[PDB]
Amino acid sequence: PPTPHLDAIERSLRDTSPGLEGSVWQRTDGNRLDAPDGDPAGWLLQTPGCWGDAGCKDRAGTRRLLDKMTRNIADARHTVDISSLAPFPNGGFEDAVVDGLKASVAAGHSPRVRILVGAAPIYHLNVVPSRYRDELIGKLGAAAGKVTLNVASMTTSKTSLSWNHSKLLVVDGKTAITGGINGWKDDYLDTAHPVSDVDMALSGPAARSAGKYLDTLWDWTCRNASDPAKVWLATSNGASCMPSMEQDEAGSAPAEPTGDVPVIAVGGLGVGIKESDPSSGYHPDLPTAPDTKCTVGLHDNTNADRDYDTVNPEENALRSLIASARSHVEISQQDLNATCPPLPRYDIRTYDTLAGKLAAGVKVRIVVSDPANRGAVGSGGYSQIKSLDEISDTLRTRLVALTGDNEKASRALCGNLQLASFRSSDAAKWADGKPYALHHKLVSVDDSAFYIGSKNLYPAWLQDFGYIVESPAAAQQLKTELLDPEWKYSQQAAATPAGCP
Repeated sequence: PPTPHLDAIERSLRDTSPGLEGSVWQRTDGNRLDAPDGDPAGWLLQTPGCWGDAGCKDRAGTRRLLDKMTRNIADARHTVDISSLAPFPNGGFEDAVVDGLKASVAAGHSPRVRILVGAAPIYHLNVVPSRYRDELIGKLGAAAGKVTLNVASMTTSKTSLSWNHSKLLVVDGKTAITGGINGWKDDYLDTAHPVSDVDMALSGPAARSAGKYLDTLWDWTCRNASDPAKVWLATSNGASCMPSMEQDEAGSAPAEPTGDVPVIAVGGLGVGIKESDPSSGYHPDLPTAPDTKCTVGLHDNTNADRDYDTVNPEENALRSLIASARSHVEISQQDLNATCPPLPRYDIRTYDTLAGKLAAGVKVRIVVSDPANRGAVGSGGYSQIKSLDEISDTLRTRLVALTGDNEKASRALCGNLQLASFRSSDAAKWADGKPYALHHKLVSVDDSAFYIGSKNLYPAWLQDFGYIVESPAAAQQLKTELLDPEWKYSQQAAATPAGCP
């Protein structure tokens, strides 16, 4: 069955980073979207999943998420590989890990466990790796002597603002859960104003791809533990740091197919792990478009650095996913624009690809976190814009640059764009008066191909990871479960860009 969206994306990754095929990106067949029996859309792990209700009484999404995480871990025989953005998983996120690990030990296993979080240079960790190690050992009680732990927090570049941001849970290199969800109880669980977010669950060869990606990060992390400014590392009971846990677990038993879903696994190494793919022939025309609102102080890796692309194929994967849309594109993000300075405010090539689609009559929908959510990351900050015009004005600019004339630019912008801030009910905010925070990193195209993972469309130079799936049947579920309901409530917060009918 054909895959015209994946083929275009694959063409662009082999051109961008051929040397990273098999570790930072990889196409595979034979995957399964891992739904529980009698819950066919249950691969889609949305949270809170309480559409239509400003009081959010029944969080069926959250419940399904925590359950799936517990069960995947409960099935572990050898390896459990976790990555996130610091702080370390707490609350129910942490209980899911501890309970799943106790179940695994009770079935007679001795699992190896790696937990990796990235930390911003400015971010003071309350619970450091050794304390988090000891906490887990304590909750594990007697199970503990059977579990080998590597726990690490890491920053790859203080100067270039790079650290881990991927959110992965890989068990035995065969199941994988990823998406936008950090394991932060106050934002997601214990609150009357829960963050809305989505992960997906999968099994199959694409989970081994995720393991390879985590191995790459752990190779760097184990080596750089000689620099405590970069890596804090705690292991259990004399255990070595385990750079290649996933490779060691895969041995060579070519991954078994579990279904019929084709997938591209695609991540990025941010700054400070590898400078380029020396193997790569990539040589793009970079755009040249100053921003009127903001002039960046830092060297701009998003807009103006060839080598950065070659070690961050996810950037091109996303640009060319959007470029492959023939009919419509839906984007659901925290932000399309970044805080400038220190970062560039937007990705020029992404805005151009969008402008190009607008011009060609492709329907584009952008839904972002409500600007009311502006604030510090990790402390309720879920917006980086003051107004939605910051998105529609940039698009106008690029449309004008692209079409030459300001009238055509207006046809395309007013006829083909839906732009709105997110809501999940008829209320404008949560029943407790807090605005809806959106943390999706989702892009869907033509009701066939979609991306879920941890990579934001706004400029950021982090280690990230995600999956692009091509399957009409899956897209249809995504449409029904998430995108249609999102639009039903968010259309009431639709923006009319300046200059439109």
